[PDB]
This record gives sequence, C-alpha cells and structure tokens, in this order.
Amino acid sequence: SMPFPKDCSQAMLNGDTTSGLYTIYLNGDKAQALEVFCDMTSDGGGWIVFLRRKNGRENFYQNWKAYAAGFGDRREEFWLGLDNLNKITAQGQYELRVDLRDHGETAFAVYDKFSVGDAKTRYKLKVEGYSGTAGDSMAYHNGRSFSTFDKNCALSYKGAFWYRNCHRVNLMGRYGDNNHSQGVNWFHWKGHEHSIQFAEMKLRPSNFRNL
Ligand SMILES: N#Cc1ccc(CNC(=O)N2CCOCC2)cc1
Repeated sequence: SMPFPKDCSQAMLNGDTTSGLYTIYLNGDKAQALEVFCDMTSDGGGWIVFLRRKNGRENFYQNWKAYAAGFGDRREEFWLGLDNLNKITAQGQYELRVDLRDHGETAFAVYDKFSVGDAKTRYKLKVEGYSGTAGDSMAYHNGRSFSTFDKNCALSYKGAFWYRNCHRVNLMGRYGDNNHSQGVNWFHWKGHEHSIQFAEMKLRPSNFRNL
C-alpha cells in the first residue's frame, strides 16, 4: 500500500475495492489530508467523486466561498470544492467521468483531459477528449471560469457552474425542476426540460486505464 495516496486510484491500488470514504493526501503530503468518496466500481474504479445529485435534500444554490470550499455529505449529495479540484488536477493528467441515471436509463461521458485552474483563474475549466453515450455537453463549457450568484447565469438558473450563456450542463441546478434550464440538466442527453434524478462527476489519472 501507499502511505499517503494522492487520489482514489492510489487508494484502490492500495487494495481498497469497496466504494466509500477514504483519506487522500494532496501532493502526497501527510499534512494535506482530504476525506473523499471513492467510486471503486465504475469503469475500473479509482474515481474521486466530486459531485453527487440523487434526492434533492441538499441546497446547491450556494455562494462562491461554499463552491471554493465544498459542502454537503460525501455519502449523499455534496460538492467537493473547487480549491480541492484545482489541487487534485495539478498533481498530474486527470480524466473526468460523468455518470447519469434517470428513470432507469443510464449514460456517461468521459473526458481524457480534465483540469480546474486556481482561484486567480476563477477555477477555469479544461475538458478535452470526449467519449461516451451522454453526448458531449461539456465542450460548450470548455475554458470557462466558474460562476456563482455572488461572483448572471447562476442567479437566473439558481445554480452554479462553469457558465457560458448559459449552459448545456447544469448538474448543480435545482433538483426535480423540469422548467427550461432550471434543473439538473445534460442537454445532449435529456434536454433543458428534464431534470436528471442521479448525477455524479468524478476524476482519476487519465493513465489509470493502462497503469
Ligand atoms: N467531498 C466533499 C465535501 C467537501 C466539504 C464538505 C463540508 N465542508 C468542509 O469540509 N470544509 C472544509 C473543512 O472544514 C469544514 C469546511 C462536505 C463535502
């Protein structure tokens, strides 16, 4: 086992194959402990989950500081934090996976290159190298800064995201809201008038597929 695993891939290779809460260590630094939910079953496992929607119990209409820091219950609905995402994605080349499920139908998107810039970039999104079944709805968002109501798409749709004008992905939108562009949307899968029941966003090293 690795003593200070820097992500869920180094925690999984540590022989922990059950999905659930693990400690990772940013930059392998024992002073930078972070509790994360690891999805150890989806497409080979080793994924840090950084967003989960599943029941509408948690409020995602939250401010910049909340999106920077993270909020919620890792075992249920939560957001990991943009500062965490920046520090993880700085450690190497990461891949994004998005898992979606609605009324028994499932879809996914994988982006071979995924990174989140630091606060001086307003947590700029990079997403490249799409494959999957959900449709490439993140391409629209590539290179955009993060937006919250207090830093207007976030205000207009009462969510938070790497908004443009405004979205094809709104996974931090209002739960069960089928009104146009208000809900948990992935446009190239279920459009803007269908709020998705279950959504996860997760990341792991892009080289995990052959390590
Ligand atoms: N994944 C995740 C996730 C991230 C943060 C929270 C709650 N916020 C939080 O832990 N911060 C940082 C440490 O002290 C308390 C404030 C919940 C879920």
